Amino acid sequence: AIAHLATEYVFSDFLLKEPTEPKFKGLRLELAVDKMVTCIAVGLPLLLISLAFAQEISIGTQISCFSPSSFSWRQAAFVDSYCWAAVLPLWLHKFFPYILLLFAILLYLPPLFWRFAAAPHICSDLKFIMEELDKVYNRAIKAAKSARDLDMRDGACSVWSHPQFEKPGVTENLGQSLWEVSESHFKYPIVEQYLKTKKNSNNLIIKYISCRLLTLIIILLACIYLGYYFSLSSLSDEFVCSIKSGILRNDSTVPDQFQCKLIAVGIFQLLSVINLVVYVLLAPVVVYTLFVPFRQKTDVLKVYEILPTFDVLHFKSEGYNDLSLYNLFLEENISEVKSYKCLKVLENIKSSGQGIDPMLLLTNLGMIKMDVVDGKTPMSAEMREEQGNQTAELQGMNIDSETKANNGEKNARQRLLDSSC
Amino acid sequence: AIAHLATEYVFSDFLLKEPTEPKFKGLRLELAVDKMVTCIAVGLPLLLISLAFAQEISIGTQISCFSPSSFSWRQAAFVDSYCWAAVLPLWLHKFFPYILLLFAILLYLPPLFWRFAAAPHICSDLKFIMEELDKVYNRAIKAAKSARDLDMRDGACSVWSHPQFEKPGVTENLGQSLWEVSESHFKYPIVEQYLKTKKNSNNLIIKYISCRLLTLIIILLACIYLGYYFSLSSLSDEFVCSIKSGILRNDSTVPDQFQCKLIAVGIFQLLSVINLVVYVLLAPVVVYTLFVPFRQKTDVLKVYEILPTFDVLHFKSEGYNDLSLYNLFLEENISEVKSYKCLKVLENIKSSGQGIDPMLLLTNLGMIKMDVVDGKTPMSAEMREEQGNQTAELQGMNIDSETKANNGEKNARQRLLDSSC
Amino acid sequence: AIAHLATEYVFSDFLLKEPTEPKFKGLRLELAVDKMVTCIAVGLPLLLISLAFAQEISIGTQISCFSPSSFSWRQAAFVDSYCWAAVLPLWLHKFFPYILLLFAILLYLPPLFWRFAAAPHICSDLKFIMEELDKVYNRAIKAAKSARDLDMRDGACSVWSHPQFEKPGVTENLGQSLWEVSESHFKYPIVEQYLKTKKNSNNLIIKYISCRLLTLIIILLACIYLGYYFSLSSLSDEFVCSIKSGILRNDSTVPDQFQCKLIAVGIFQLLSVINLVVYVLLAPVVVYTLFVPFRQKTDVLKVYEILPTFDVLHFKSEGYNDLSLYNLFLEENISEVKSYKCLKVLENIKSSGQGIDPMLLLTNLGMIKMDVVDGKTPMSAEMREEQGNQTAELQGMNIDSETKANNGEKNARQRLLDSSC
Amino acid sequence: AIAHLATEYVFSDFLLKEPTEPKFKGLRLELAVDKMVTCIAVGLPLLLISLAFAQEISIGTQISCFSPSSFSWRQAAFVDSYCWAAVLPLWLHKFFPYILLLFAILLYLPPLFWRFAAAPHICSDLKFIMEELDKVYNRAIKAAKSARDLDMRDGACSVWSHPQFEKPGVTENLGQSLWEVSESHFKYPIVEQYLKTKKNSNNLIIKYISCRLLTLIIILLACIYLGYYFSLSSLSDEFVCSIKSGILRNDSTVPDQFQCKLIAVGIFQLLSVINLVVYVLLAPVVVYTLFVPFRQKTDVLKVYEILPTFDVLHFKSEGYNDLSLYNLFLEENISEVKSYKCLKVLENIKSSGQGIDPMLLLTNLGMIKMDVVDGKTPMSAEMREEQGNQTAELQGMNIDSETKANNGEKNARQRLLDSSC
Repeated sequence: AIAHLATEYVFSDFLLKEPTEPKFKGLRLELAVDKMVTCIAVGLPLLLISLAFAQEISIGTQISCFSPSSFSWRQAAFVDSYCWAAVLPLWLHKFFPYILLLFAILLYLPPLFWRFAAAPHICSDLKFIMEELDKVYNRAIKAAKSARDLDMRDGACSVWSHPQFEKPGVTENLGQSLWEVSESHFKYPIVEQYLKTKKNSNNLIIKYISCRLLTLIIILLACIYLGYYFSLSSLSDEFVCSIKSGILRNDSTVPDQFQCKLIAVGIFQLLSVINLVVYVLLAPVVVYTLFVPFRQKTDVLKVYEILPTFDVLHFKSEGYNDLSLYNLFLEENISEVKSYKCLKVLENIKSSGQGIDPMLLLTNLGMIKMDVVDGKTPMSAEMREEQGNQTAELQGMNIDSETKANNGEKNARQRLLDSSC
Repeated sequence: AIAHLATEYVFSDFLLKEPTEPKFKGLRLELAVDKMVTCIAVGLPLLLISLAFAQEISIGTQISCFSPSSFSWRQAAFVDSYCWAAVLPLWLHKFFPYILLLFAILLYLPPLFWRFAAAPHICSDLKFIMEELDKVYNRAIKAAKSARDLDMRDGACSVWSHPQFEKPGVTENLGQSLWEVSESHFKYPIVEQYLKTKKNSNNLIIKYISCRLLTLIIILLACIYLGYYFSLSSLSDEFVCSIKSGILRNDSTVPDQFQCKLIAVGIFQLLSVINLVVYVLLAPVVVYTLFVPFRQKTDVLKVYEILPTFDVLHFKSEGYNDLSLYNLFLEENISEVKSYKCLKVLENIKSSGQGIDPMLLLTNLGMIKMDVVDGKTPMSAEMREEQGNQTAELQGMNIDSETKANNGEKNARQRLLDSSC
Repeated sequence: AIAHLATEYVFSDFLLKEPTEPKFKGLRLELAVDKMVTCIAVGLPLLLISLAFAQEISIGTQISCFSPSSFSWRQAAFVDSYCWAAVLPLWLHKFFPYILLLFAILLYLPPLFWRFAAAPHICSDLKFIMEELDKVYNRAIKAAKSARDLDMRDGACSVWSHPQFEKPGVTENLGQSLWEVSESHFKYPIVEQYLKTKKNSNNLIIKYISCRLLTLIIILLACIYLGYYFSLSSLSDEFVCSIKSGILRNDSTVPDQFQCKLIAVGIFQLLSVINLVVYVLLAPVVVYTLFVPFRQKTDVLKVYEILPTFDVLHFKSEGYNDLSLYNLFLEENISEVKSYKCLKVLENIKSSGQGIDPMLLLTNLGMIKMDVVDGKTPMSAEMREEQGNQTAELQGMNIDSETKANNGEKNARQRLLDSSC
Repeated sequence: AIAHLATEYVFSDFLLKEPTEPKFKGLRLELAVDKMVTCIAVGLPLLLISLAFAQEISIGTQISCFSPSSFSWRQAAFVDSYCWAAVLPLWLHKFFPYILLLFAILLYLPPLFWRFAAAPHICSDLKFIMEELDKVYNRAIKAAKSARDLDMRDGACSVWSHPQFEKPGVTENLGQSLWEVSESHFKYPIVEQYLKTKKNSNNLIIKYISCRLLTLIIILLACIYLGYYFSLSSLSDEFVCSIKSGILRNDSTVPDQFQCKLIAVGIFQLLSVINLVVYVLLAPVVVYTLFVPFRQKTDVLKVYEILPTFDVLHFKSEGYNDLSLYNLFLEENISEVKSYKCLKVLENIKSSGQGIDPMLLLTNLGMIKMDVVDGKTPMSAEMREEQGNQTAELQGMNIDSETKANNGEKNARQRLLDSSC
């Protein structure tokens, strides 16, 4: 049978889990709900019909007819073969396994079109925006670190701890008393305009909704077909058959009518119920997530809201604007970014000491001015909060490979079981 | 059966998704529409006939005949075998599965010829042009960066921020007060003549249209055959058979005529409809994209239109000129180029401040002349817009591997299901 | 059946597409036409007979005979078995599938002998000649670049742009006012004598024509056999059979003669036509390309015709001289050489300015003598045309691996489909 | 059947084509003729019998007997089974497929013994001798290059071109006026004694001839068996059978004698002819190459005959001396050595200028003494013939891997085709 072989052909497509050697390429390229819907909606029909093909062979088993005892073995076989072909439309039982394949094939194209067209475009855009996110994070603390030697009040910490300027940090260059201050006028980063660039020119969102709506209508078309077939299969499966057509029209030995019955509709009726109940439960899941302002209402960029110099999240939520789609992909792809975890702890220092009036930008100089005028001892405070927030993401920014979609193995289903007797 | 094994043999050819380790080798080598047309036009006939071969075995099932009860089991079997061979031309039903294979094989050669001949040639040409695209981008800003130390009006920014000249950028060499200006007379780049080089000598475009037109005519040849077969199968499938030829010509026990019927035309008739409706819908898609001035009317090189020094897009659109073909391949292969994303944000600064009169070439010196005469503070403005547009593409320009066309795995279809009873 | 398993065994041999990690190892080792001829001439017979073996089982299906009704089931089976063995020569129908295998096996040896013997020899020769081609290209411009500091007339460009001599190019050594001139007497390169070395000693060309002519004669031998078989199968397929030999010679119950018929010649006759029409169309393709002075009349080395110092293409075209064969391999293997693309643009500057009198050897000094006597500004013109033609091929000249002929995968055909009933 | 599964088991052994990552490991380890003989002599019997096993099943098909009509279905089946076992020796037809397997297995051991024992020993010996071949080549020119600064007559070329001594060659050390001359007394290289070391102690040649002669005698043993079987199968295949042995000896209902016939000898007779004609054609090929002084009479070391200082090929050709065997392996393994191609052009300069009196050792000083006394200009002649013959083989002399014998893939034959009906 052909039923359970596209099963493994699809099992190697939604199980990517790419072993991303580079710094960050764990790009899902589709939402989690999309994978769950596609696998269930397509795979489940293949599993059910695979059971059916295990017994719907030996066409003489599909239909049987009653014949007079005077007939021979071959004459009785002719009647069964004749009525199977020379057949309320009862031919729907004949093509029932064929139809369920057509639904599965038509339910697999919309995922394929997205993979061929909209997948490479969304891969580079997310990679570029997350590439430059850590650059802003690194420069912000480095500018604060470069401003360290300007606000010394404790001891003689203008310049000290000098066997090497950055002996734990870096073995190059040396430092001395500061004479420069950071005055910046270019406050807007690259990401600020990139958000506005994607705020118009709706060309990738249309490829998303169009693929989704094509899948939705196919589900309804399959749902009504199962209901129509279920009603038809619940009426009867027996009919009278006459083979007196041709030279046998004037035969006085062949009986006028024969009794025949299809004995495969019992299994088919059960299969239609399972598909029907699953589809009517899958439809609300698809419908509930059609709306753009669905779950994940909370903002994702609020971590960098006040970090370098500027403000973030000055925009609302809307519909057809090519936005709120990259935000969805960012949430499922923010798992591997070292800036996010580092910023995930700053907001939690809002307890006593850094409470109702937090700034969290130059907090290093907050507790180096009220101490003793005599005695520097700066080596502990001046580094324990400097390389603990920069060295983590300063490793491996050059690797770029492993973009193939799940080469994997043939470990999935293969060829059914029974081959004997 | 042989039906559903070229299915996996072709499934490993249009699913490349090469894991390109090098800087940029994600070369599709064919358009997205070509892959969709080839897979549907070739794969779908194989899927349909694979269902058919699951039951068209045991030749006694293919045809049946009515015989007198006085015949034995072997004598009745002789009649069925005789009329199956000794057969309106009714032999078209016998060779119907054979013909559909011939269409699939003939529909696979034009893709194969393009792969063997025109694939390696188009691989190097696109790689070379995109290799030199980033070189022009890097030198343009570097020349602007090298011209930084000439237009200082703020403070004493002629030379400053000197623990190291390019401590974030590069640890080599040092800088001082500028005395050289960039005077260029060789304005034409290499890409300018390469476009004109491909503007004539039409030798790769002919290999594209010739392969496409061969596929188109085969589709029409298959379309008319299905219509002719559908009309024939709708007339009748029964005939009279006589075996009295030879020593049996003067036999007084064998009846003169027998009634026979082919019982496989019912399934075959349904299969012809599915192929017919799909092909008549696939034909407009192929025809609509035959014209060279199809979709993607907008220019792709307009991003570099005024970037280094010159102007781009001084040419119109035409037909047989070996042009407008590399442009199509560039659009599907511009996904992985760091110059494109960097230039994709310059045009969006057209708001207030950089509006009706934009230049976007030396905008760094626009806002360093009206500030205070006293106080340099140049470290912020002089670097935050320099390594943010150059370091991105300065990583990994040496790797070159992974040009194999989808080694992949055997995860596709394999050997059907049923083997018992 | 054995028909459709050498199909995958050969599918892994002509689909190399080696993922050449090294600088250039994309060596085809055979012409494109050779692959197309071998795959079609060998594969197509296997595909056709694979259909035939799907039904030519159960030897009682191969032949059938008419027996008296008084015979039992076993007695009737004896007659069919007897006449199948105890058989115009009608045994050609028995061995028809066997013969077509013999043609396929004999049509596969000539490719195998070339692979074992002439493949490694041609691999190193093409690799060596293309290795030294870029060396001549690099030294030519470098000599021109080394001669830059001798012909200065503009400004004071004798020596300038000196924070580092080759800061974009190379971080080593320094330059000053030139005092040496390039006087060369050894004008002949290594490639000049290598062409003459291969101009005699015809030992690899004989291994090419001998393999080709063996394939050609086998095609004609198969072509006549199909025509002879087609005529034989069009006469009759019925004969009389007598089993009265031995102790049954004096048996009064066994009828003297029986009527038998072979019912597999109908499918075999169709298969012979398909092979015949394909072979008579493949023969002109092979014949048309037998001549050495076939397509690719234009020279390939005309790009380097005047580049370093000398002239190229001082030779005509001839036959048995071991030449004009490496030229064919060079054309299909000139795809990956950085010297070719670089030289492909020089000839197109033949427009106004560099028209009827082009030299294109030291054109850098053409436009540095008529400018202003005061003001050097040499940094733009002296480098923008120097590293743009040398750095491209100065990367990765050490890698050498991936010479295996298509390890690939088992993604091709495997084991047919039907296994039940 | 077991016939066509050692076919793929052997297809992965003679198709090595190792992807040798190291500098040179493309070691064939066996001659080309040995691979062709082994594959044809062993593979071809497996292909032929694989056709035979597609129909020699259902033992009732192997033999058939005529029985009285009064017998039942089971009684008639007993007669066929009895005479098949209770059987001119006619049992040779029963064991014919078994025997052809025994020939194939016995024809595969001699290749296996050579692989296990004599393969690793011959791998290191050829690797070592070719490792030291390039060392002699490199030192010869380097000594000539080191002697360059001693024979200057043109200009003031005693020392010149000194921004760096070997700026294109190597960035280390510097050169000046020469004061040392190359006086050598140790003229014998390591390879000179290694040739004499292998000139005696015949221990690897015996493992070669012994394996070859075992294969030769097996071919003759198979050849006579086919001729004996062909004569036997051409006499008759029918015999009388009596089952009256035991309690049936005094049975008055069982007929005394039965007529039986083997119907598989027709296919077997054809198979014997194909094996016979192939073997009698393969025997002269093996015999013609038994002689040690066969083809490849010309010397291979004549390229280095006068290169460094000494003379080569002072020895004749003989038989059992453990020599003339490494020479055969050298010819098939001289494909990948950079010294060979470099020396392949020196002998072709024998035209005018370097004709009847060639030396080709210090030809660099031939054309630097008759030029002008004033003006050095040495930079062109002193390097263009120095790094063009040394840098080629100065890359990658450390890699050592990929010695496995064709890991490959399962792309070969697998499991036959037909599984239904």
